[PDB]
Amino acid sequence: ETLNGGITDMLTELANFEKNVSQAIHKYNAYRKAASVIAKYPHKIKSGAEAKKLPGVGTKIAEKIDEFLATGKLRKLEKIRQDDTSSSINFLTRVSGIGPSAARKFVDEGIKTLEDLRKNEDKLNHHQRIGLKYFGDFEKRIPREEMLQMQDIVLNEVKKVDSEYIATVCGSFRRGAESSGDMDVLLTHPSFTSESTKQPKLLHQVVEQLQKVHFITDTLSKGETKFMGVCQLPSKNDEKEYPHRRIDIRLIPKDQYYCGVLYFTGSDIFNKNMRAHALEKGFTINEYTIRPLGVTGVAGEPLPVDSEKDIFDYIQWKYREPKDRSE
DNA sequence: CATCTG
DNA sequence: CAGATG
Ligand code: NA
Ligand code: NA
Repeated sequence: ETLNGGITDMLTELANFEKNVSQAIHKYNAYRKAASVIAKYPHKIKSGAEAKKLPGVGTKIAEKIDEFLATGKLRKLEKIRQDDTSSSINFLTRVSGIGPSAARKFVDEGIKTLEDLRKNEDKLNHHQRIGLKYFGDFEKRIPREEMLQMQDIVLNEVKKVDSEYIATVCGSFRRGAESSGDMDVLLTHPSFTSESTKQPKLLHQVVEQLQKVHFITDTLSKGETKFMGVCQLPSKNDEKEYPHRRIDIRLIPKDQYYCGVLYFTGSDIFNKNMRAHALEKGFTINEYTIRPLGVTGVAGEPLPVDSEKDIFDYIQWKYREPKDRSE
């Protein structure tokens, strides 16, 4: 956690680059398990040789550590921090819709900067477009004050449309979190479930409404269960307009809310732990449900859940406020 | 994983 | 459809 740091770090650089610049998924995947192992490692790796001893750890990686440990640096790494192309591939990705695949292409096309991206605005797709449009807004953290505001809205309107809607703004926002990155909204309705043969309108109605009243600016993606968009806080009385925000809205049958619900909130860790425990108690939990684990190895069949309480209950555990879900 | 693009 | 993005 602090003894094998730098090492685990450089590796992560290394691991990144492979994937991003190169394509060396193998090589990438490689550093990863490494940094992952040197990670758990109880001691203070003092040499390559020492490391090598470890799994995932091989000769090439070994070699690397030695240099790093030897000298406060890595040539390979220093090389890469200079390489503009590499640079540029990292840069471009910053944009929504722009993945690395896309990254290269544009680079190779000699587009590398923001200006570059504007000039060839044609070359970008829809999402890619919004992305560039809202580069700044996007990189901006969402503070609670706005957070709670938005929440009020979304919550309100959904109400208007149907009384059976069940909105839930999960995320760190749900954990207390002083600032968020985006607005993750869980959604369900009773007339929606496991068997209940589709009903896309469910999702679609509310969407319309938000754009109706203007909460929502653009569309990233709009499927039959997951919308991906942009929103905004009605600039009160002109002088201070709001950043645009990333907003996701997902439909879910009512027969599996609370888990998604649970899950979506987190944190990752809280999950694992509770996931870990659940295992103990003789059950399983993943995003959609919690099943009774038979002894035959594994086994299942759905458990009925009317709330988060209901989950924890099963696992015979202390109902923890979303605030204390931290770990 | 769910959606999009081409 | 394979394939990219989130
Ligand atoms: Na990106
Ligand atoms: Na293939």
